[PDB]
Amino acid sequence: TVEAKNETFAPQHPDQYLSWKATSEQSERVDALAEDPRLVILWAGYPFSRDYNKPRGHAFAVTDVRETLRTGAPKNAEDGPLPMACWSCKSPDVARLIQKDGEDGYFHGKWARGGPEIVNNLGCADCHNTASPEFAKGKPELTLSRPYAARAMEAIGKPFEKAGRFDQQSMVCGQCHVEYYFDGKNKAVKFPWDDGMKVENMEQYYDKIAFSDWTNSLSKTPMLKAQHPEYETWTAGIHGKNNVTCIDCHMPKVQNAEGKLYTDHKIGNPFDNFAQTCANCHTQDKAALQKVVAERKQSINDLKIKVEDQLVHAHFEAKAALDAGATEAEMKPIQDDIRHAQWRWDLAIASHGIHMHAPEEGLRMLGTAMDKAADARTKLARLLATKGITHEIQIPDISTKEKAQQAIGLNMEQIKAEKQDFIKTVIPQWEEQARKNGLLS
Amino acid sequence: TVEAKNETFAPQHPDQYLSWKATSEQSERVDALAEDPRLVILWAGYPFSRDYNKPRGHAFAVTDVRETLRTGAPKNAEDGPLPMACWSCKSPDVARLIQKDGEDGYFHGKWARGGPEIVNNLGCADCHNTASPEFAKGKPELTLSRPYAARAMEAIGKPFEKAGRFDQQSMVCGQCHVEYYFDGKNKAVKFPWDDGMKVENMEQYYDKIAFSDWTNSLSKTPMLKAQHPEYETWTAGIHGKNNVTCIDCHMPKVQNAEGKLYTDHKIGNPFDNFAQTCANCHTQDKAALQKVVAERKQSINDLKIKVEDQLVHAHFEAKAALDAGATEAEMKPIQDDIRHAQWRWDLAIASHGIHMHAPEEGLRMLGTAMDKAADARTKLARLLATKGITHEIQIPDISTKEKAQQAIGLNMEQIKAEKQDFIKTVIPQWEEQARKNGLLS
Ligand code: HEC
Ligand code: HEC
Ligand code: HEC
Ligand code: HEC
Ligand code: HEC
Ligand code: HEC
Ligand code: HEC
Ligand code: HEC
Ligand code: HEC
Ligand code: HEC
Ligand SMILES: [Ca+2]
Ligand SMILES: [Ca+2]
Ligand SMILES: [Eu+2]
Ligand SMILES: [Eu+2]
Ligand SMILES: [Eu+2]
Ligand SMILES: [Eu+2]
Repeated sequence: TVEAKNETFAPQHPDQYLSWKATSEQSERVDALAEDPRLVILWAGYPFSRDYNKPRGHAFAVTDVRETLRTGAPKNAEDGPLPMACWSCKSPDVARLIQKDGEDGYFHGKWARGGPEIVNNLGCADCHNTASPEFAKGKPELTLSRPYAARAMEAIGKPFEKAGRFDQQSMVCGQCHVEYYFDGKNKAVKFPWDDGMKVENMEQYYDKIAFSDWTNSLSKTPMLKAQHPEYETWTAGIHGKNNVTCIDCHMPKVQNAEGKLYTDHKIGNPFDNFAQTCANCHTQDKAALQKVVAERKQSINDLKIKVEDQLVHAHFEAKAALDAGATEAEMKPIQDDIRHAQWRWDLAIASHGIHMHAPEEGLRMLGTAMDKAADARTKLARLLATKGITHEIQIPDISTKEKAQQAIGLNMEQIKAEKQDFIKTVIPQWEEQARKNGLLS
Repeated sequence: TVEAKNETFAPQHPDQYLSWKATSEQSERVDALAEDPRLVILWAGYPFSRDYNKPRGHAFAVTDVRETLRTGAPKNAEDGPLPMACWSCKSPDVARLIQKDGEDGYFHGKWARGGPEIVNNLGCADCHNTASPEFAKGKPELTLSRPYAARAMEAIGKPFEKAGRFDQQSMVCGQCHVEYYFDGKNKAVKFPWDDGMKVENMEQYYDKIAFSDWTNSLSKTPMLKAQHPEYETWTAGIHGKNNVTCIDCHMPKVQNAEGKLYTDHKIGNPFDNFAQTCANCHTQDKAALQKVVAERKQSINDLKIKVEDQLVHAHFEAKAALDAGATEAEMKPIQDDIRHAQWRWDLAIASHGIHMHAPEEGLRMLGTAMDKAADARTKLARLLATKGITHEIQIPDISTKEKAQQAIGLNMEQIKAEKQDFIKTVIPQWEEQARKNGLLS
């Protein structure tokens, strides 16, 4: 009884439907690797070294997961680099399939397999029990449509159904806006929250089960990859501590033309509606609050770049150590420190809202990353010396995304042409198939 | 015109006099070197490595300066390690001498010279223009009694005489609760604020004038010492941004037994009268707000320790490089990085209020400290390698203050013995002379 076809709800709920549709205006797709080429080096050997953009409107989730280089150019339903779990946070079709096929059945297999199944935009059935008769009557009926997210909330001692209204509001965002990994043979989404949500809890969690996301191809370090941990870091910041929910800033209550209050579904930058967001709680003016936020943004940016630069040198120094014949046992304590430094850095800055949601926590994490990078490069200098190398390791030119991608052995020309071909030809086929099966309108 | 004998004011201003006197209740003198022996290593060759306690009541300023190991046991008025400037932030006799002898005449000579002249407790004339007829009438007539504090406020574009009431409130505290250095042959107190009050502004300021406070005796680094930068960090934090003044929290308006409002002069922990401090602006209860502050205290302490462990290794590694024949030119780039690393650290945590006044800026500075610490230690491992050393440098046992002070070659037993003799012998002579001269009731 999951209804992925969002337009079904438009006549009944035009205020929400129309503002939900309006994230298509948040259309700028900003190239983060271009802005920061050092990312290409840290993520060397991982699909993030190919294509990483800043988040844009919910309306683009499906297009973005289709179009990113990270998903590649699969040639059949069992091909392509990535698994079914990549659709999970993109489309209400995920809730449809989890319902139709069960959770294990949904996760089974490759991302390509879901192409003709997962076609509706991130929407109503992701956050709402749209089956409930109270929903047509205009009550939200908030629900967790994703059982892995429900299990995670229970893991942190906050089961959804026993939570109050205000906790639930943030929990629906917390279905997607979290750090996750792929667990088990089927690569199911799991939130690493069993020992809590602090960078130190997750770090020890991942070490205890010996998990790695990929091996950095320069340093050979078994690495952990952080993703957008908004729920975890918001929980850590002063706003979250005061139960200022994601919704208080992100989905303000606004009035339609006839003066009726509804929830603004145009999920974006809270500053775009300051009067209905921050102004509900703060007497300071818009420019004053923007300036403070911009300053924490810059403070974080400056320290993040320092840590990234240490991390670039460390990877290249570990590369030189390997090139000078370092063995696995020689490298292991170095790679442990790289893994930890980089885990701490990535969780600190993988949420683009960290300077707003929990700037102290972001800054703290970057300091603890820095501590491990120092340990890595110090160990590395001693290892290099034992191989008879006592000079500074030179780094190749990485002044642009293109040079850094080339520096790590990526043929971007081919990766892009194959991708371009996949987008022009396969997508239109997936949409046609979806329509013929009445999955798409 | 300065009246340094505070009790002169007890009849006219009893509510303020009696609460001012009550800082004598705040009497615990907590040994900060015992709590953190790494400080002895960082400060090796400087008096802070001998004796450093946490702040206590204003009532003890004079006592503490007399009794600390840092001022030693001068045998006469031309003796002892420190200058007149050490009196400057302890007593209203400072304001008396500056008026009497001029600011140059006050600064000339040794701390010992001022013993029999600087005898009254930190008090009314330090913050108030008590010579004004308006003062007898109960008006505050706040003033800057310290000309070097007045130049600093003008240097940051905030001349006191033009500042509104509420800016002036924190400026009185900013006569003392700042980072400073000793300038010129006479060792005059100066706030290094010409280029701004940010750690980066001050670092570049001290480098441009080629200033150091001392040479670390292990690494031979020309160091910068930070002191309690409350004014600077308060300005950088969210309260200062909102002109929540030092007074809003530390000197709240309270009622006497007859219901007359007055400024509470018992300057201490704002949480002791939570109902008239935080509760004036916040709805959260005391335990919740104490919990947040304690959490930031812990965050910063955790990171602070990591930085200090890296610095401890850096100084001993530098020691090892020197002992292996490193030249001045070889040491120079490493000492720059230790000097900068340690400056950023010390400025981050030399104010014991940092986790309250500006925890994000504290955490930010510690991360920039760690960036340089990583440079210093990577450099050192390479340089040590050129001397044929490729093993990690072992550190002596510094698990207690006493062990750390032994390791840096302090004869604590003789230092303490000489100091205790001085306290019991010279202080009463000073008091007797002051009384005889009408300076001390
Ligand atoms: C697809 C276009 C839809 C439609 C038809 C609706 N929504 Fe949402 N919604 C979400 C949240 C967090 C709230 C507020 C919850 C609360 O106040 O406790 C709402 C609110 C609603 C309502 C209730 C009426 C109102 O405006 O308050 C209705 C009828 C409604 N919405 C319809 C969360 C989400 C999403 C999270 C990412 C998604 C996507 C949607 N909603 C999508 C839709
Ligand atoms: C809209 C995007 C904003 C912005 C820019 C800010 N807020 Fe809030 N805020 C709220 C509460 C309860 C606090 C704790 C202080 C208190 O007890 O009053 C804050 C704190 C802040 C800060 C300072 C904290 C920091 O991160 O350093 C800043 C810069 C800030 N806020 C900006 C409460 C609310 C709301 C209540 C429902 C809402 C809405 C907002 N804030 C929105 C915003
Ligand atoms: C000349 C080098 C000295 C010496 C020997 C001392 N002072 Fe100060 N002092 C100032 C402030 C604001 C405090 C409280 C805040 C804090 O310590 O973080 C102190 C405290 C002390 C103490 C007690 C604590 C300790 O270190 O054990 C002692 C013994 C002490 N001082 C000695 C302010 C200032 C200044 C304001 C510009 C100046 C100058 C000095 N102090 C100088 C010295
Ligand atoms: C999975 C079904 C999601 C849920 C539930 C929520 N969000 Fe989301 N969000 C998701 C994705 C995959 C993206 C990126 C989309 C793209 O193609 O780039 C986003 C994006 C945002 C943004 C950025 C918007 C922009 O930059 O223009 C914001 C501020 C945001 N999301 C907030 C947000 C809130 C508050 C949520 C709970 C009401 C929420 N999201 C839920 C995936 C999912
Ligand atoms: C939730 C549990 C997710 C899983 C599993 C995956 N993604 Fe996602 N994605 C999620 C959110 C909340 C956001 C927006 C916030 C942000 O910081 O990015 C995104 C965004 C994307 C994007 C657009 C931004 C970009 O990186 O270019 C893409 C292309 C993307 N996601 C792809 C993608 C892939 C390939 C996944 C499987 C590894 C995947 N996502 C999983 C939430 C979640
Ligand atoms: C105000 C108290 C907020 C709360 C609570 C939440 N968010 Fe937020 N977020 C807020 C602002 C003002 C900004 C913009 C920062 C800026 O420099 O303008 C953001 C940013 C995000 C982002 C990054 C989006 C992007 O860069 O594309 C995301 C994904 C986001 N916010 C999501 C989010 C979630 C899921 C929240 C609850 C866990 C949440 N925010 C709370 C303001 C506030
Ligand atoms: C700085 C550490 C101070 C010292 C030492 C003393 N006073 Fe004070 N006083 C100070 C401030 C910052 C204020 C508040 C000014 C404002 O704008 O509100 C005051 C206030 C007074 C007043 C005014 C009446 C009142 O608000 O209580 C008086 C008469 C006064 N103070 C007297 C006084 C006496 C007698 C002192 C020594 C025993 C003394 N003050 C010390 C700052 C400081
Ligand atoms: C020099 C004349 C000062 C002025 C003016 C102010 N403060 Fe101060 N303070 C000063 C010293 C030398 C000390 C340490 C005293 C000691 O012997 O340890 C302090 C201490 C404080 C404290 C700590 C109190 C305690 O720990 O019990 C606080 C909270 C404090 N000072 C705050 C403060 C405020 C708000 C001021 C302006 C009203 C102020 N101080 C002025 C030196 C001087
Ligand atoms: C509340 C918004 C404050 C303002 C503004 C200022 N101070 Fe403060 N300070 C505050 C608290 C609650 C505390 C104690 C923190 C804790 O862990 O309980 C402090 C601490 C200090 C200290 C350290 C005192 C000590 O450890 O002995 C000092 C010296 C101090 N505060 C001084 C000070 C100055 C000079 C300020 C204006 C520049 C200032 N504070 C503002 C609360 C608040
Ligand atoms: C007004 C004269 C205040 C007094 C007294 C105290 N606080 Fe405050 N606080 C005030 C403002 C205007 C703000 C900015 C947020 C806002 O409401 O606009 C704050 C902020 C805080 C915070 C959050 C920021 C942070 O430091 O992480 C905390 C934790 C806080 N305040 C605590 C606190 C305590 C413990 C106080 C007494 C010692 C206190 N505040 C006094 C205004 C004022
Ligand atoms: Ca992850
Ligand atoms: Ca100094
Ligand atoms: Eu965006
Ligand atoms: Eu104290
Ligand atoms: Eu408030
Ligand atoms: Eu804050």
